[PDB]
Amino acid sequence: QPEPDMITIFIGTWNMGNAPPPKKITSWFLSKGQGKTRDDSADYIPHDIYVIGTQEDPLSEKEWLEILKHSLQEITSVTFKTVAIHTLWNIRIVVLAKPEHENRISHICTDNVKTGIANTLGNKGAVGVSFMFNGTSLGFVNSHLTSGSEKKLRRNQNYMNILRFLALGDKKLSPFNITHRFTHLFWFGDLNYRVDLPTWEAETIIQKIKQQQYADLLSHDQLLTERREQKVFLHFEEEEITFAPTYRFERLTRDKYAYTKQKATGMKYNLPSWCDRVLWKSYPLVHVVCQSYGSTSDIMTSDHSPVFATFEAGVTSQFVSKNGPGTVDSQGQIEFLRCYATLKTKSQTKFYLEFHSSCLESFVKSQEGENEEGSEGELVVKFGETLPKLKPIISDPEYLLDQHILISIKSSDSDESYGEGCIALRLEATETQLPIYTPLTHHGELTGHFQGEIKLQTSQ
Ligand SMILES: *C(=N)c1nnc(-c2ccccc2)o1
Repeated sequence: QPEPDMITIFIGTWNMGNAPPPKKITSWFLSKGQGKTRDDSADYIPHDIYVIGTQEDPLSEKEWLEILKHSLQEITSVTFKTVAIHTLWNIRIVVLAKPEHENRISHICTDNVKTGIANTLGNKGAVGVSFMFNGTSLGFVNSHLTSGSEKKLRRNQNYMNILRFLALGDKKLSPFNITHRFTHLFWFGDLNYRVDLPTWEAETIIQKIKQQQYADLLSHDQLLTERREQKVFLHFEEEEITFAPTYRFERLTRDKYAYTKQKATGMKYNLPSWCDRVLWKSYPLVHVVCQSYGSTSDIMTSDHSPVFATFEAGVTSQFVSKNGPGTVDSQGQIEFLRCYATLKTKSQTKFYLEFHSSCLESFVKSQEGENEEGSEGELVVKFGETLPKLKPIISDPEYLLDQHILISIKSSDSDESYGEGCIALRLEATETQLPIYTPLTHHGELTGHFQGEIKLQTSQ
């Protein structure tokens, strides 16, 4: 029975509003309702992996697992295996997988981050799960960020704390945060960004929603506008939104948005907003295609509607040759020519590189580059033709062209990373000098660039 080249992943995010769910929630897992919905002809076809993020979840892990496994069994006639479950307060992530995948999944990790200090510490944060699926690393984050239309900067701060401190994936990747540790990273939840229009426009907003005219609302969505200004979620993707705002509904119908200020809201307005979101980030030139992104119309116990997203995601096998794992394959090599890092730092220490990859026995440290000043004031770290020749464990091009090299540029003085990025080996040619490029980030913020040329030798 062959190993897969592609799987499908369901992502769900639902703020349950501290109320039990209704008897039937199958529409969520079927990607039915509003937006980009799944074809009816696919209803019996199980996804390979289901990742379910809840916020304001009143249920025990046991009670929710029961409901989820029953719902999928009813849809698919498959009994799904629990990969992981992790709860922080009322923020929960469940990962279920087809039973045929139980021996494909390893290195399962869970973690949580609590956001804010004292007053703002005690209900907002994130939970996460990671694991390996054969040769592919998968990460999943469910975050409940700060609420309130006036708090987009706090939401962005919450994102940066979660990014920095959530401990998932391979601990040997020490310079790298969750935004570089996974082939595919999915980040979802009640991100709590709002439609930033005047509160006196509430009824106008509601009439735009009733007409399914979202353009003038999305142009004021704080997550889209903060992403456009590179304030948050740098280098993540989101599918176009074609569903109505998922918040804030009167419970037990979807006919009414409840937006007016009340004692229960802290005398805040809740203009209709896309609070509930799914974003992703995959390594360069890995297949990932959003197949659905929408909200359910028939699950009405919460003041939020559930959001679904589905993906086709490229995966790779657990490659074994006669040589690696356990030794190098003399036929393989990775060379770097005419490379330099451009950094935004005002500091003047020496820098070196670290190359990290699953295709290497362990990470490689370069010698120091040569600092020059750039035209427009910046630091240019020149590596020229000085970078090491990397020795992959396997030389087979069917393995090696599917790999990636993570790069960290580190201060010689402090050994701290000033920038992280990733280079795909999915090249147009082997034995040929080709341009390479990655942006460099630190704490998820742009710090510079790395560019130069690569030359890849495979056994072909
Ligand atoms: C999760 N807690 C965890 N720790 N280490 C790893 C891991 C090791 C090797 C490859 C992938 C992940 O995951």
